[PDB]
Amino acid sequence: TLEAIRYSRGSLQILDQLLLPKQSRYEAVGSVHQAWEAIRAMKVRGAPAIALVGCLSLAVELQAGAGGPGLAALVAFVRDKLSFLVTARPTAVNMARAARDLADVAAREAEREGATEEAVRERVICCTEDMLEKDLRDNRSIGDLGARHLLERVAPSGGKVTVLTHCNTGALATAGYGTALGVIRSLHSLGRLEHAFCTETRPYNQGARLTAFELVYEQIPATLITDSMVAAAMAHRGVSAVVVGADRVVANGDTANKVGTYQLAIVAKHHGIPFYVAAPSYSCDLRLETGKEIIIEERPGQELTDVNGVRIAAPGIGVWNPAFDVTPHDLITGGIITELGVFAPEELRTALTTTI
Amino acid sequence: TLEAIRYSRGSLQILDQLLLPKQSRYEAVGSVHQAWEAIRAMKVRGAPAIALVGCLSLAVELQAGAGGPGLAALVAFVRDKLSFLVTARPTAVNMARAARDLADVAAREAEREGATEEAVRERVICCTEDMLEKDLRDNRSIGDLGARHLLERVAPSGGKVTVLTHCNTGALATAGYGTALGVIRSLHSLGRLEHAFCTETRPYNQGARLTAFELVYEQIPATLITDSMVAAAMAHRGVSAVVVGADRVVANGDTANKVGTYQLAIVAKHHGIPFYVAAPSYSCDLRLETGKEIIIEERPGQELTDVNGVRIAAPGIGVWNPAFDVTPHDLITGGIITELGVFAPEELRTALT
Repeated sequence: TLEAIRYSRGSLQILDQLLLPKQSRYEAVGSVHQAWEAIRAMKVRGAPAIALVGCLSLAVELQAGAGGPGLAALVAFVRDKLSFLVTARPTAVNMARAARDLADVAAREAEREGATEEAVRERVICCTEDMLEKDLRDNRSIGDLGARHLLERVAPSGGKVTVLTHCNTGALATAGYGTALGVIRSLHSLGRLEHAFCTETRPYNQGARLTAFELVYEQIPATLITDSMVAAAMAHRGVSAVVVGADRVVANGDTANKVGTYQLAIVAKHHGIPFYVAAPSYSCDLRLETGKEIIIEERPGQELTDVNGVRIAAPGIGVWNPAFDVTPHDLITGGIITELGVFAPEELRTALTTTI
Repeated sequence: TLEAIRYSRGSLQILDQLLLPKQSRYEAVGSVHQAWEAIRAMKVRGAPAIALVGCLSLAVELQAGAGGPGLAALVAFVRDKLSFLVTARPTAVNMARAARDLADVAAREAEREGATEEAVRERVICCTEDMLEKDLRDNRSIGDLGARHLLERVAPSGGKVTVLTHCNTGALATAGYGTALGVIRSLHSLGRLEHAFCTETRPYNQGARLTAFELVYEQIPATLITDSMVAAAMAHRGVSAVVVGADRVVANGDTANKVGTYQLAIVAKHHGIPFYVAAPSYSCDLRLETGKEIIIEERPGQELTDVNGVRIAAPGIGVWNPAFDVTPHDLITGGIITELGVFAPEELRTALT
C-alpha cells in the first residue's frame, strides 16, 4: 500500500525521496517539465520509477489536451516530450526503452487508415497506463513467485522464514511493491514471515534510510543491522534465506548489484542458506556473457568519507568507492526471481527469451 | 612513530582522542586526578594505554614527591591512587591487573631489609616506566614476528603484500606501535608492504576515524573502504592477507573481536587468503575453553541509528547492535600472533601456560 507513484487519469503524484525518511510527502506533477526537474533533483529514485513518472507526466499533459492540433503536430509533440524525458537521468535504459515504445505506438498509431488526433491521444495514454499496471503486476509476480519458491526450498512443510536483504528494492526503488522487498511483502501476506533483517548498505545508506522506512510503514517485523553484522546475524539470529535485488544480471547469471551483495552471497554460502536475486527481465542484460565484462562504476571518495555534510574519515586517506560489486552466479544458490519465474543461473538466458 | 602517550621522567602528555581525526592536541598531565578525568572523558582509548596513562600519572606525582611521609604512607598513597584509577573505566581489567602488581611491587620493596622512602619511590617510578617499555616492545614483537610469518606464508619469493585490517589496533588503541596495525608498520619498514586496506568499522567508525589517521600519519600507503566492500577488495584489489586485533582470545583460539571480524574471516577463507589474529598474551583468556562461553555485548541502538548527533536510519526501526562477534578458530588460517610469535589455535593453550 506504500506508493512512491500515485496516478489517476489527469492526476500524477510522486513521493519526494529527498524528504525521506524523516518526512513522507507527495508533490503534484503537472507537466513533463516538472517530471524532468523532479527526476533530476533525485526526488524520484529507481530506473523503472523514473521511466513511469516521465511517461505518466506526458499522459497528464495529453489528457489536458496538450500537443497538436493535427497529427504530425501531436506525434511531434509526443516525440519531443519523450526525447526530452530521456535526457533527465540517462544513467539507465528504462526511460529510453519506454520512450521508443510510446513513440512507436504513436507512430503505429499515426499511420493507420482513418487515423485521427483523438485516437493517438487516447492510445498513447492507454499504453502508458498499461505500462504502469504491467510493471506493478510483474513486481507482484516477482514477489509471489519468489516467495513460493523460497518457501518450498526452506520451509516447504509450512513454518515461517527469516529473510535478510540489502540496499533498497521496495516501493522506493520501483513503481510499487518492489522486487526483493516484494518477496518479503508476499511472505508477510501469506503469514509465513518470521522476521526481516536489513543492512545499512553503506555508504549511501539506502537500507537504513529507505528499506527501514518501508518495513516500518508496512509494520513488517524487522531489524536494521550494519553491513558488518550480516555474518553474526546468520549465525545467531536464525536467518534462513537471503533475497537481494539486481542492478544488472548478465547472460550467465552473474549479478551486479549495490556493493556488499557479493559479500552477502559468500557469507550465505558459508552458513548454507539460499541466496536469491530478484530481478525483472528488463534488468537482465543478455548481451554481456559474464560479470567480467561489467565496468564497476566508482563514485567520488567524499561520498564515503562524508555524511550529512560532515567529514567522518581521517583527512588525507585514500578511498575506494565502487558503487556495485559482482556476484558470480555459482553463489546464487536460491535462484534468479523474475516476473516469468524463478530460474537457476544456467537457465536464465534461454528462459527469458523463450517463455511468456 | 605516532604516540598517543608521550612520556619521559616527570612529564606525561596524552593525545586527546576526542578531537581526532581533525586535530592532534596533546594534553599535559601533572596529576593522577587529571588522568582519571581524561580516562573518563574518553580522551584515552585502549585498555593498555588507559592502564599506562594511570600508572604513569602516579609516576609523575611520585617524581613530584607526592607521597608522604615515611614509607608506610607512600605505600598507602600508592595503593589508594591505584584503587582510585580502577574506578575510571573498569570496563577493561588492564588497570586492575596493573594496580595489583604495582601495589605488590610497592609491597615487596617496602618489606625489603633496610627499606627506605627514596628507594621505594624510585623503584615504583622505575616499575611503571618498565611496564611502558615492555608493552611497547611486546607490540613491536607482535608486529615484527607477525610480519615475518606473513611474508613467509604469502610471499616467500619476495614481492610486496597487501594487508586488510579492521577497527583500530594501532598507537590509538595501545601504548604505541599497535598489534594488527603493528604488523602493517613492520611490513612497511621492511619495504614489503604494497598497500593497506582499512574498513570503516561501523557503527563506531574506529577504522575511518583512527586507523585511517594512523596510516596517513606514518605515510603508509593506504585506502579506506566500507565494511561491505571487503569481499570486493579481496577479489579485485589483490588483498593477500587479513590481520585483525582481539578483545579476547580463549583457550582453543576462538576470538571475540569487533563485530564484522567473523565476517572478514569467512570472506578471507572464500578467497583463500590467510586470516591472522594479533593478540598480546593478556588478551588471551585461558579460563574459557571455547567461544560458546563468551557473552556478547549489545550496545544501545541509537549509537547505530545516529551519526554525529543526527539520525540516519528511518524512525521506528528495531535495531540489533552487538559490539563483538566471535571467530571460530578454524577460520584463523594465518595464526594467532602473540608477542612470542605466531601460533596455530591448537598450540595456544600449551604456549601460554
